[PDB]
Amino acid sequence: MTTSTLQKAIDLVTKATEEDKAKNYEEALRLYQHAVEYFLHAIKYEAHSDKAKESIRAKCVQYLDRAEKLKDYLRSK
Repeated sequence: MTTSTLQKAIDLVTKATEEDKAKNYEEALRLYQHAVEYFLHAIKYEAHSDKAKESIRAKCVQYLDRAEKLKDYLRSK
């Protein structure tokens, strides 16, 4: 019903993963990168328990590493 900061991060990563398979490495770079921005912002403003903080921190860091590989892939090609 209502779109939140954390909800947008989950959809941003889903659109990137699907795009990557559709030869949309370029789009995936912007999608994955955008998701990481919403994740970090969610932690800074909306700070939850250690469980949530660590969960989100681990998600953003994991996505950041993937988005970096997509750039080198499209850049090289």
